[PDB]
Amino acid sequence: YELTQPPSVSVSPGQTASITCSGDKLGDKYAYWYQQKPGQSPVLVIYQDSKRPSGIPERFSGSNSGNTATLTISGTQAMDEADYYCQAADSSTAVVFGGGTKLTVL
Amino acid sequence: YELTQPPSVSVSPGQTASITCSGDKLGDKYAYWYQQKPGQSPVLVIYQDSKRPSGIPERFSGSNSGNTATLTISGTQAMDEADYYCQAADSSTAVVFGGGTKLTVL
Repeated sequence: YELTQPPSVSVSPGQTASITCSGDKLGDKYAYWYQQKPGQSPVLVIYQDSKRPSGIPERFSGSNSGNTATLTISGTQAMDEADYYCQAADSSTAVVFGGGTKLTVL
Repeated sequence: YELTQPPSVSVSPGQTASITCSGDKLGDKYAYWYQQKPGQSPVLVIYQDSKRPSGIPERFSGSNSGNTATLTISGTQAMDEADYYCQAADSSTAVVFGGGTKLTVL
């Protein structure tokens, strides 16, 4: 992992969860965020810093400034529990990866 | 209580720590960050989202977007161990406050 993420984030149902991702000059790369439930297909939730793919709710938002990219999830529910991974792209590349954050909804 | 921060963040010396601060439409306000060691004066480390007072190490940076403001400390030192509190100002309405994050180095 060349990108740093908190190992874990915990929130109560309905609270907003935020997950950070840091690296040197991360802001000059596009951040991508994946929701990964063990044994299931990864889901891209945010791309190019702040863009939501079709089918991803306005609940999910992202930004990338300076050395830190942040994914925010409002109105967290149980089905948001997963590992979240950031990656930074630019090309001519290559993708650098974060270590993952376990999100628990208590 | 108005803004939400993680209860704690733990890092090893030299590692990057980030602390989040969330609230509805927080991104439309100015975020301010205070470092507070018990029994000492609070120290303003970041103001107006990303601005750094003189005397504050360049290791400290911040940003604010959507519903989340983020304080980042690169190359964390034992001296940085403290409680960190976010606040948000409308420069027209009353400040709203976060509940504080304990940063432990080690």
